[PDB]
Amino acid sequence: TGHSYEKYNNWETIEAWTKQVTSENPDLISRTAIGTTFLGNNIYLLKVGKPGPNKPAIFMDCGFHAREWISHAFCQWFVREAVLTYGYESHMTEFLNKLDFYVLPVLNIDGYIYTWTKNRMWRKTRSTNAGTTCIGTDPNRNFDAGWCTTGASTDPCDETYCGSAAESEKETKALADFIRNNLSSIKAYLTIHSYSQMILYPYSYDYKLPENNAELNNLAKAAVKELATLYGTKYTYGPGATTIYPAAGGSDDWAYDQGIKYSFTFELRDKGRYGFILPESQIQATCEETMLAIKYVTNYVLGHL
Ligand SMILES: N=C(N)Nc1cccc([C@@H](CS)C(=O)O)c1
Ligand SMILES: [Zn+2]
Repeated sequence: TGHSYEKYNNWETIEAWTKQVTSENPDLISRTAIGTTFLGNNIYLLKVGKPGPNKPAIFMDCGFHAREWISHAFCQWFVREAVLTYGYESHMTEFLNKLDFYVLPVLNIDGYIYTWTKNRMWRKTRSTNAGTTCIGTDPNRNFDAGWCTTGASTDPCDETYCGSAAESEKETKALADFIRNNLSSIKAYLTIHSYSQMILYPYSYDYKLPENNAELNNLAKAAVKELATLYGTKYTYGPGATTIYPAAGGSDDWAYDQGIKYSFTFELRDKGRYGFILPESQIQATCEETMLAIKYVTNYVLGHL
């Protein structure tokens, strides 16, 4: 163990922190398991906010992809910032009073442990595939959004394997189940990744645009403007297919298709110099600037209820 917000923490440490951060803030945090990974790890979810009746929520997950360590770190950073500024910073104070932040620290816990124990560049889950020795399904290719129709491979040996079927992975099915069971309160979906420095919105499984395309563009545009204030970090934004690439089975598209109108995929630092191996020395600056974008989007969603 040995948790730090300016260092990448292994799963043993992250799970301990989830337990500790909750015990330390009973007034603002409630911890919950929403399923288990292929290998027996508990998929924790933290409900951040001042408890109240029938509050709306914003759902944020991190750790979809094992090697994207900066995203895991961001979920942790966010949790601390939320509790230390509550009551001192008016926006965060109003956010926690009005809505609940569902923060899922790590979805792909199994693959995360693998980047720590054997392969730093692992991406997919660690599940078994019939008829092959090849391990893993790409979790952001396993959702029911034009599933496996483009930008996904049907071969288990490929890094973008779409799974045997949609929600084949316990992790994705568990995330999907949760979102389906709380659809009523969940107003926005935020999924944290790296790298590329981008804010994306639906659709990636198709070149069609969402109904609120222009609204999402204005918002993604405003958010990137916020993030840039701190250290001049430049992000690009736009619909997935044209901004990054057509890829089916993404959770952002899926959530949008559930009715969640504000759905964004965040690609954090770098642009490629360090890529997935972003120095721990950049954790704070990265998390700081990203906080401004997330809070910007939260304030918009909130003031649009
Ligand atoms: N539906 C999508 N494919 N969305 C999507 C948008 C931006 C980045 C990605 C990456 C994140 S590593 C990825 O999952 O490969 C996916
Ligand atoms: Zn990713």
